[PDB]
Amino acid sequence: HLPNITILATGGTIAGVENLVNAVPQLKDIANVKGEQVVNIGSQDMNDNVWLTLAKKINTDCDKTDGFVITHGTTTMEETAYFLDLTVKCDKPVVMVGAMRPSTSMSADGPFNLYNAVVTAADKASANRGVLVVMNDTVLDGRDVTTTNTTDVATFKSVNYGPLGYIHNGKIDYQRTPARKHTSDTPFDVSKLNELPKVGIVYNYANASDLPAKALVDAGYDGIVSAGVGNGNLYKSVFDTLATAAKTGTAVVRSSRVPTGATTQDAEVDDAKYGFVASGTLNPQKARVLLQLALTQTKDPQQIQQIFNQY
Amino acid sequence: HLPNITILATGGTIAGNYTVGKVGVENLVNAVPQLKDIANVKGEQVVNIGSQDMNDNVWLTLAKKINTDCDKTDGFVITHGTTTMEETAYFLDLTVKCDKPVVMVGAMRPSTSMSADGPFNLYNAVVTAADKASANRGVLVVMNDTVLDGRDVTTTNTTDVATFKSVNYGPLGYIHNGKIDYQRTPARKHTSDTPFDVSKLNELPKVGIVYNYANASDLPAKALVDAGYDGIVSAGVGNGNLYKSVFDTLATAAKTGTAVVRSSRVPTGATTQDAEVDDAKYGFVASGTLNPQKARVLLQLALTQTKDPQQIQQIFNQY
Amino acid sequence: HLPNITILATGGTIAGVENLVNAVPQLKDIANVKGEQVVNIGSQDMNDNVWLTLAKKINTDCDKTDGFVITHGTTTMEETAYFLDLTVKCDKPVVMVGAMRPSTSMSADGPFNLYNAVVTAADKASANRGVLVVMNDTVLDGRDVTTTNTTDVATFKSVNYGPLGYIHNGKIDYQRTPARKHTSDTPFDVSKLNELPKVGIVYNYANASDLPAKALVDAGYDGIVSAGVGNGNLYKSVFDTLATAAKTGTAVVRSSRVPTGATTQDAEVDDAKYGFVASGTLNPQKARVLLQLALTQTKDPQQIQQIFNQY
Amino acid sequence: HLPNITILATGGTIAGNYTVGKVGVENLVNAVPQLKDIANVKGEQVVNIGSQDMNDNVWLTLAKKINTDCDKTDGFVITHGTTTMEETAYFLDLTVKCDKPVVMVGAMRPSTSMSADGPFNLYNAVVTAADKASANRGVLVVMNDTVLDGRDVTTTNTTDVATFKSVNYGPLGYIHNGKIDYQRTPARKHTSDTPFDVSKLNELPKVGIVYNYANASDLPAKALVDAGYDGIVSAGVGNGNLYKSVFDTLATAAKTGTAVVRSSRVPTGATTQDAEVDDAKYGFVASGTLNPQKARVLLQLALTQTKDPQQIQQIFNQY
Repeated sequence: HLPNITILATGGTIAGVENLVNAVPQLKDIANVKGEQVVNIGSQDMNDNVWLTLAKKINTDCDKTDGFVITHGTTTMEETAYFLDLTVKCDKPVVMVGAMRPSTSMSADGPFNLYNAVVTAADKASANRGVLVVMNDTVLDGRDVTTTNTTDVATFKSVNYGPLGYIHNGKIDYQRTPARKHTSDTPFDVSKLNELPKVGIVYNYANASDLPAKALVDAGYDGIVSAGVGNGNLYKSVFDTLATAAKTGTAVVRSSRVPTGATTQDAEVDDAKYGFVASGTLNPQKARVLLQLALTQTKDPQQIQQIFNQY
Repeated sequence: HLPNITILATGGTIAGNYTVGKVGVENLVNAVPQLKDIANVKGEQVVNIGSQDMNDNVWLTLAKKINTDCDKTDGFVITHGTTTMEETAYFLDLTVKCDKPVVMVGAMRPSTSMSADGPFNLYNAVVTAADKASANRGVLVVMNDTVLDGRDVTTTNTTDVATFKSVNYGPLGYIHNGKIDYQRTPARKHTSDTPFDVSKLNELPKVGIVYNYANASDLPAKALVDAGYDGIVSAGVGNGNLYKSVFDTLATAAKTGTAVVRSSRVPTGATTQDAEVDDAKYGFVASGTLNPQKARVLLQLALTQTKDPQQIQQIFNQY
Repeated sequence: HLPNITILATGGTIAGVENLVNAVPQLKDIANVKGEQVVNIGSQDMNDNVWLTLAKKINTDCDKTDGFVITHGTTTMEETAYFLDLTVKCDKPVVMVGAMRPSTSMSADGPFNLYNAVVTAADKASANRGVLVVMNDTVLDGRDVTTTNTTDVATFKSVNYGPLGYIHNGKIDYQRTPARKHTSDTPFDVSKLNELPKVGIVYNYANASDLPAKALVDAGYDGIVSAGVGNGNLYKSVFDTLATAAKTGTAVVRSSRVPTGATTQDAEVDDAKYGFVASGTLNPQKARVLLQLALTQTKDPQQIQQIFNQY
Repeated sequence: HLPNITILATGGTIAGNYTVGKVGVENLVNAVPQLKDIANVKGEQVVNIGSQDMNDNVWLTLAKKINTDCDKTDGFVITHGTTTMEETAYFLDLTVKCDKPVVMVGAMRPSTSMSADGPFNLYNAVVTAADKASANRGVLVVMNDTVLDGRDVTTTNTTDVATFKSVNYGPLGYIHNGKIDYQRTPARKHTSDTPFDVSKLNELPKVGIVYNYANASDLPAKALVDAGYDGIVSAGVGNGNLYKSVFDTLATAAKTGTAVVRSSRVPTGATTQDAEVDDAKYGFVASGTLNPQKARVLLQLALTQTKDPQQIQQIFNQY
């Protein structure tokens, strides 16, 4: 008997969604595959609406299948994978997958990527590891996974703590598992939410303008993430505006433009004095995901920093 | 006789039996006696700010200083914080007309901490500035025993002493026992080969940076447009793509004469011309391998020469 | 009250062994530190004798202390760390540490490395993770840890599955733990052994000579590890000699000269037909360590391959 | 008109509506029709062996072939297995006298497998060989959309399609939409700049490779010495250090005229001269950034010109 695997498509086909078993016939060797098109967007236009639709669809469909494969554009797959990692309560494998080359282009990466994603979704050993991304023969956790290169087929890496397992000949040797709390160990429950808190991201650099930061504060954003320089440091005029945000009802999280390493609490900036949160290893777009969800439960920066310290 | 090397300091000491004085750079030199073995060192404290508050006016003061003092010394080392070094290095790479080595240096640990990186990093920067073979390679960054070109160099890790790398095209050479095996030189045009001359400039064109992500707000890109910014750099997703509403604001801006450069939040690889975005229809410029903060430096300088998007693209193709 | 930490020195001082608390006085803030010089060799001369002396000394001294820090030259620290990972039955932190710069050289890395190693040995959270290496603000597992660069202070990486935790301001955020069985979950017991099986390593390349391989076979080695090309492939004349070794009493393990990735069982070479074992992610010098210990229990290649599949 | 490019095949097809013939390289070309868009392609099957059984005689046949046929074509692509490509590429880098592009290519997946890398890799190798800007950069490796110099290129991962990298000095350029932005060229002397001429050679000097590790046996290094090998490369620990008993055998050998090169099992960085080992006392040569298999290629060729350890070191300093 082979596992039942639901492929949820968010966009264009990566090898329509009901044809994938004929476009990649090897799938019939490993699974009984059923396809649903949940939405159809370019990944560069991903949004909160699509996030909620997916977490609700997986949590509702958990009983109907043995595992999920989500097909998704590469540009924001790291964002969607972490949102799902925190909001999904289904304990069955959820595996995200995309393609750095078009399906019609030479040596297209989609077919094998889809095959390997199905392998991962079918593997008993894949349960209880949080939401996964499978790209380039590798199983990565939805928390640390990011894109490292604009075009490379091998772009997706877990740049801080590394991959969970490598896939060879339809087999996974898992050697690691994310200790950070995920899926049904989080208190984030989006079953009844139809919007998320307003969180924007502002960039730091030499002679940075406070205008982006002031635009979000004047819009009344619930949250702002700073893509800091070095260990989450802030250009003076940005630092001034955020200091104002934090004492007037905008949660402020210090992340980093630097691609690897933690932004560490009270090391470069007096977080306690300013009412700021340090993102740790969460890059600015991941720290947005968790800020949004922290803001569904609390606006107390000491409670948001504890959230940033276990999820 | 030993070469004459100037240290130009922009902030704190990265290193440090001697009396501490009021001048940071004078304590620095006493903190690293072995410098006497390789150079006649002279320090000047140009400014004293944290690198997280680096700005246009420090960039103008340094380029002008290096250009003015070129005949006075055999080389320059600049002590600089790590957070924005990659931006200042590229600025100086495009605007220095001196063909003597200009080497930037910093440290990821405090000078007081255990196993402070600053003292050795400074020694290796002076080694580099003293090497006749360092000349005509552009402005350089020397960190963790490695020579990095100012164009491609970036910080990869928030705390690692080894964070500085040329993430696309790799290092120029490695330093062992005070000697450099140079195997590489940047092909993009730099220093006396660029048309950018900052010698009479008081100020630089205004260029802001917007981030793209899921559900991105247009409000940062609108704020820059309403302030009438000369240029905006987009930190795009994947190969420079933009969120729909950010796209919409920047498409309108380009139409009314804002210069728009697509860069990427992705830490390696080119944002390539007309690939994910018809740059020709919109009047956008692709940044190449330049990261958002690096593309800002080139866009500011491009805008001193031209406001035409097609000439700006050819600039982003040559420098 | 502060933890009791035993520093075992194998060689020259990295900041004599009883002075380290005065050379790095910050240690008195985190631990009560006692030093023993177990042996004094250059790490390039490391050997089986020194291995057994250490595992016996730690297993015997486990009751007398809260944790161990071993000071060791960088050239073979990856070898000693895995030997100890497999042979130590003490459940208290054992942390290996060295220095890529001399203690007397400018910006010497030893002091902080020693401090951070003591931090790791003192951390409750460090128990039960196997034998650790702490280099360059990073906690790495003794299985995957290797040197990547001849001179860099940041050389030590876990190149396949990544680090366990990063150390900031005397604090570890552990986010990973090796799933491979270690310490008291292995059957390797060296308490009564005074030598180990004879295992040598032979290199593959274009026009490789069979002479190295034939020298080990004629010496009657218990084991040979091949540093294969690509996915553990063998130059014809090497392949011929090893095929002969395996059917006449020499266990043969296929590793790789390639610095990352597994040598995978029966993918490039018919392991079952030749009586060979595939090393997986174990590089040639690590696969030697585990072959030596597998050979203390069995000479059946199917039993050695199962050993290579869980340790 | 399109450039004329020769494919020289050494084994299996890396790619593959057509009739399959007995000649691998003829099936290869039919398997990648889009080649017609960029080149007039002509294939020759030079040899047919697995790359794990690469040898001196294939290296001699290829260099001689490229050198002989240089006037007949605009460029060369060599199809080669991945396991030893890095060795053949460097051999050809030192012995090709043709200054037209020579591009090596392979594939990490089977041509039959899903998402086979071979077809696109071959297209990108032909693109590279067809680019006038590829010339005078040495023998090249093109894999996963990247141009790598034959000196520094190596395989980093047993299975990854992205395994090939220039791990010390980085890539020469990246390929996007059939176009290469070259930002780098190898400074070490290659091709028509080396003194190695293989045109009359029937065979190469015998050079073996010994591994170092804890408790290393001397028996491999003794076997090579007793066979009277012209040279031995040591895969040292850290910065080329040797286990005591391996040291002992190689010290004795060097004394009786065996050439001894210290390389390292460590996958990046230089093995540096008189640093961890007094090379002057022992008559040893430091390999630099060359890995053991790369140092063997240069040592074999060094030994066609000289057996003096000091001249061999200067060769390891220049090529």
